[PDB]
Amino acid sequence: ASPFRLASAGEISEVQGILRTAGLLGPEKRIAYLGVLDPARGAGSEAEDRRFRVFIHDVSGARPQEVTVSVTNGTVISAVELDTAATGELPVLEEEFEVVEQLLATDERWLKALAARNLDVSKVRVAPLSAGVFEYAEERGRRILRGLAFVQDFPEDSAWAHPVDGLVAYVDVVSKEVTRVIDTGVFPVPAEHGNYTDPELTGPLRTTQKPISITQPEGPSFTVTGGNHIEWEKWSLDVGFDVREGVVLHNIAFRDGDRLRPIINRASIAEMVVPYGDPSPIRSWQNYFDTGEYLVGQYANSLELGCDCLGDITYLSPVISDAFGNPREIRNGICMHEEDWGILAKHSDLWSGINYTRRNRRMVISFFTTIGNYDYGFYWYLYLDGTIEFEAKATGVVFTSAFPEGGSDNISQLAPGLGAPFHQHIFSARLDMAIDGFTNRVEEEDVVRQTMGPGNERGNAFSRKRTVLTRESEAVREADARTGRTWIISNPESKNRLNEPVGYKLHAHNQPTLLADPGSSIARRAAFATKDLWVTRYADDERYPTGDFVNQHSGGAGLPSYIAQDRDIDGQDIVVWHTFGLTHFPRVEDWPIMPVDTVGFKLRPEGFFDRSPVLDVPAN
Amino acid sequence: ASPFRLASAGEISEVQGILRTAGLLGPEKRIAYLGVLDPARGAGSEAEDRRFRVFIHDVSGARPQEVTVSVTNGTVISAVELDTAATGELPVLEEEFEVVEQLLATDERWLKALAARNLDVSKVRVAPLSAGVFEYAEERGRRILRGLAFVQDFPEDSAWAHPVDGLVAYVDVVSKEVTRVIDTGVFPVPAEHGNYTDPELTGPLRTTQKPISITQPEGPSFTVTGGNHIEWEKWSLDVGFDVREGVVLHNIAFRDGDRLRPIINRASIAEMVVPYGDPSPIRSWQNYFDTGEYLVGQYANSLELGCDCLGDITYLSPVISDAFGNPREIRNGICMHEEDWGILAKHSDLWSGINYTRRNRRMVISFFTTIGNYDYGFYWYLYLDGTIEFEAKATGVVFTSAFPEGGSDNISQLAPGLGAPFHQHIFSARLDMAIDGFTNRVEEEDVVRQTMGPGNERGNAFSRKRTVLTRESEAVREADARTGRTWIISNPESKNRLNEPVGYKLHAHNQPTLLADPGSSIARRAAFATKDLWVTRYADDERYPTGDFVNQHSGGAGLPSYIAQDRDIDGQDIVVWHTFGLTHFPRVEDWPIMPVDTVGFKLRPEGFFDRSPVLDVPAN
Ligand SMILES: [Cu+2]
Ligand SMILES: [Cu+2]
Repeated sequence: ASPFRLASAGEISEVQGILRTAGLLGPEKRIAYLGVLDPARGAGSEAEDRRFRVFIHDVSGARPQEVTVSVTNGTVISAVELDTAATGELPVLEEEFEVVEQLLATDERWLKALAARNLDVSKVRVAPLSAGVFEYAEERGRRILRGLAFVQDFPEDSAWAHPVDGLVAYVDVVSKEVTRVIDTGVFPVPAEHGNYTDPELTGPLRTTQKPISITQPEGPSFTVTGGNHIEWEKWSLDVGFDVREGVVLHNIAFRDGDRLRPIINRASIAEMVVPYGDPSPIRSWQNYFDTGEYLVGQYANSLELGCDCLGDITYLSPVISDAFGNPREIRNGICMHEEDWGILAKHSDLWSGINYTRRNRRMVISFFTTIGNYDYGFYWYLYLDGTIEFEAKATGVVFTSAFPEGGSDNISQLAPGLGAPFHQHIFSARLDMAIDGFTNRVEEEDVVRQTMGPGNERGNAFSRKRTVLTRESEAVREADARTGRTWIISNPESKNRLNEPVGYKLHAHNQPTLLADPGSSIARRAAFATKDLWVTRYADDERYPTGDFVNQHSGGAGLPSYIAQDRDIDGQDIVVWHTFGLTHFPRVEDWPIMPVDTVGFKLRPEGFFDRSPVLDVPAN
Repeated sequence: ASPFRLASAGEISEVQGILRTAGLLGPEKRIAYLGVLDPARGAGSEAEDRRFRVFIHDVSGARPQEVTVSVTNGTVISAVELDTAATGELPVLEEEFEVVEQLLATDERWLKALAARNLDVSKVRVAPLSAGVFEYAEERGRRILRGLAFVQDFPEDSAWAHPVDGLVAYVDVVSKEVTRVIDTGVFPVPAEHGNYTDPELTGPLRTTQKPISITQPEGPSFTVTGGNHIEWEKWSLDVGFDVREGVVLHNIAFRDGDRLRPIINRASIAEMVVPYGDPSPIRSWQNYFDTGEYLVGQYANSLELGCDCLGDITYLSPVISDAFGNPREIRNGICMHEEDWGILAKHSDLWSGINYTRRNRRMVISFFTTIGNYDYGFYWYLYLDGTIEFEAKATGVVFTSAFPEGGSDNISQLAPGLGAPFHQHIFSARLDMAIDGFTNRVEEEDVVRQTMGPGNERGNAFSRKRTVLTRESEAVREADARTGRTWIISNPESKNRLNEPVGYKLHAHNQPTLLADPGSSIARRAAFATKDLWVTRYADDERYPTGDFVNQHSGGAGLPSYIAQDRDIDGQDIVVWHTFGLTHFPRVEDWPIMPVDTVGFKLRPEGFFDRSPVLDVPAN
């Protein structure tokens, strides 16, 4: 039916069959990435043509391939061999993570390092992390993972409490070789346990928390049709899911009167990077591109009712491919529900004697993923008043290290001898805009202070200025909280009743962007993270701010490459890329398990409607 | 019992009796302000002495007085005559707002202005606004109000939709004379009505919203004793109420194990100013000091259950004095309840096999007030993890004007010919700190970027720096969102188990501060609003950032004067004053009644605890 429906188990199995038939999926092949492609711009095919893009890895060392197939037609549209040393390695395979600890367990260098620390190899867990790109020439064209050790005292023990500092190893997960073992010296391994379910640490559980019952007697106010099409309080959209990006929102539109007005064609978190700021050689290479290197959707959690999602929840169970092309369901991976959101509008008028109060509510679409020690929640909200918001929730267990005897300028102490390297969690939201259609433009709006004098004799006046970003070369912007800087996306060809172009205003949190030196590997690989806002001309192959292949890939692809085309963005099909994130200096309160910290952004209508769009909300 | 208990109707009746018998409350006297005084530093003296502070106005022109009485002993502790021309006029009386429209009704100049516009004087409402201090020497020492006109077509009509621009009058509310009527020219009066309950405008009401039921089968998890003492999930505090500041939180403390640890001695919104940025002479003088000039607590609304506050609500009905000393109860003026706040902490560990999820909740204490056209909600939040937060919700009807032909750089258009002058809503949160006691200090923390080179070969390192504010002369700080600037309040004499001073970190939203020219009257009268954070040494008489008598004060009062003392704040009894607000360029969406917009701040524990304080929270 709808070309925006979720991929089905059948479609995935069919893709597997098409690839096998084409001789592209033999025993040595593995699917590193598989996802359905969005319909092309404009009414092309007389009907729908469901296409899937796949990244195929070869465990024998042969070059991988990027393939696009039409599941509808049963054909391979294109198949290209990839030169990874140039364009990037494919995302890490879940099966390659296990390899690291296994290989190191029998490596003489690794064993000697553990022995020097009096550690039992059988109790040493190894965190298999992405390698990035540095000065190791032998790594070019190879699939490498770097391992950091943590001691697990017993089966249910939290290894993160026992980091083994001064040690790191590099492993080629295809040839199954340990390329390097670096030991910079022994550090005491923190002894205190971080078992947050241990009664001795938690103490008696409080019994003071009375129940909060949230229910909907007549069911939810939103409807779900076609499996993933949502209709709620005038909003209309399709909830998609991609193994790389996770939840993706399509065709966000608002029913204004008798017309369905588009606002955002596609909204997603196109990349997420977690750069560490500890200069120690043991972790100075540490940078997680959770989305681009690991694929966050793949690790989405099954959400439990009453615990993860409270109230009347409607679940979606997206299907993804496993390493062999077989479909795998992520049961209850997406939660959908509406929640009360306090007061919407209120006024008690003396002159008219009318007292008016209305309540607000929001539609929530979310999922939670786990990448090693961290767990991130991705939340999208739609409000009655037309506001759209995204919120990321960061929790889990902080990545640890030893805490240096003489303190540290890049690590904080969580417990005796236990340290937490400073780092950031930076996201990139890709917003393929469609304010009342595809003809859009972006204006940077700053508050303008005025000088006391002629025409402003009392010095109370203040104004605002808007600068249209006309070409991609002028569209790489930075925040300016001091001047209340925001960015407005409007449609110069669609005006409200007051003859002004309709628009939506993006309000950022103005948190610090990437802190790394501009000459670092990470500043180049995560270039998008160095600026708050980027605007590009829409293009089918410009999907991620870091390009298609992020794993062990240097600069050269992504946003910097796209912007160079210097295309016209003044009243055209454009895409907004907003960078936002948290800078983390772990506190003692973040140990042994950290309470949620959040960050996000929102867009509010700006002259999009002819008056408040919530005057028809009942008193209830 | 508790010296922090809410005032009783009887205590107010006692003050009235005391003043009366003392001959301080004659027929010409009016109580402009009345509130109970907080206990002085140190209460080692058994049995407190309930004292009340009172501002007495005289309608015959006689000198006003500031009186302090003891309801415990039934005596007048002090009574001092005020020289308003020097120290400022008393707050505006509710009965004075009425005289403006009434007086103008029979003034020839006013009638001539209305006749030229063909407006029925009986239909013209006049907004009685504070006057401030400008170039009118004859106003020094006199109580003046400036009036702006709005047409009300019928009893239930919203006059705000029909502003009468080009006209303004000044009135002496004591001598009851119209000192001036300024008519700069006729402007069309906007014709469209803004009646949000008129089916003609709202259209058919939605029938799509299903109910959301929030209940607590076993009641709330918090306990209320002594009338206003709250105990909830380890938190302890007293909820007070003042006619000027509104809800005030006292003795906020956290039960950590066996110790009841203080965090903040007193928290309140000590001032809220709404400066307008329209250079027109009709409004260039407009600046509302809602707290200081009008007294926000006085206009607190009676909150309806299931309407203003949903769920299991526990109300407090504070009592205030009327203009004659009579007790007046504000039925259900304060809402108190706890609400679910999503995920608190979550981690699914591969190695231990332990999947952990805990939910969060917050304690809410709030009230809503109405000042003419606007309505503001003040919300204080206490979270399980120790976070303290404040949030202001701004709604109501936008103050209007005509929208000039040709447009405007200082007014936005809401409807045909209807304008909305630009303005700001700036709050000042006075936080009398008590981090583990009164010996505190403040440090400004900035993120520090590092250059690639020796000791940072990969250029990935980044750090932080903290600067102690030692004297008041260096305690006037500005925000720096780009460098992630925050402020930490710590106790240098109380250290956590890691030998680090315990503390709390204030996170600001970094919204723009006062925009007016530095030499403007408003910049001098609301100097607190020009900088984000101020730190002062505690003093009994330093209550408001704008001084005790804000109305028609020439400027420089409050914070600027306090800071000038240049006292030692490095490890002393200090007070933090945080400025935060919204800069409003009204959108079409804000008309005819505006959807809530918010702003606030929060403080999070920073090494205050020895580990996460929510490990004892049950799974449920
Ligand atoms: Cu973190
Ligand atoms: Cu406003």
